[PDB]
Amino acid sequence: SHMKNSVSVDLPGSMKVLVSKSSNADGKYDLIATVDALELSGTSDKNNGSGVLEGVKADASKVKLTISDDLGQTTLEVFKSDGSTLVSKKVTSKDKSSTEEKIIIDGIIIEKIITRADGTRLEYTGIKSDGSGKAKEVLKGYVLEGTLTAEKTTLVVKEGTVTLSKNISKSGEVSVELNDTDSSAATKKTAAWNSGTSTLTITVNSKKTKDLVFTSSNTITVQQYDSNGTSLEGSAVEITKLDEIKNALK
Repeated sequence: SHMKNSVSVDLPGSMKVLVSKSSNADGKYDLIATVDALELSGTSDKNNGSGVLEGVKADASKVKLTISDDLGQTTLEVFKSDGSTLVSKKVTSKDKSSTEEKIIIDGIIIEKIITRADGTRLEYTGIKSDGSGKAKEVLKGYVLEGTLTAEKTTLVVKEGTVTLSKNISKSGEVSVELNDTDSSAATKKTAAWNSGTSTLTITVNSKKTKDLVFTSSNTITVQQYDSNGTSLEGSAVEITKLDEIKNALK
């Protein structure tokens, strides 16, 4: 889009809007944006890019973009040609820590993508009316997979008899658990999670064997204990692939 005597205003996600530099005789600002090759326009009593823009598709469907007063959220709605029956709604919200994109069909959030400031992502797909769905965490070097419920996200790595589960609460808090079906005292893995240090300490045969640290950078490091299980030795090593998580679980 183009507008004479205008300013381009960045919006959450891929979008931008143009706002007039000055208001008209009635004090209203003009707004224009292109979304998916369709030009939308509107007017607003705000000077910053916020307000409502509309357009009409060739097939007669109405498109409406609503930009929140603080420019932190957009809602992109497609309606039937009546202009009021929803077909789809996409809400994108941005702040300093993340951008979240939600797709809502029939009042149900069916997809949610969170892109963190560091570029890693949580991708929730196939979400059902009960809040359950598929989850993927796209990290630096590898992807964890699992499931979503209305309670929490659980990403899972399985290695033989061992299952490592990384849970993410609704507030974004990470906790990790481990279960091993092995019933032998000499070889069964057990673990203790310390929420205060974001560290999972694995024990085998009554000795601590390694710490897995789940860092603020959304990475995992592994470090071994000495052969007595007393103190950490060597250096913590960043995990770069799923096979390295699994190696730690053998």
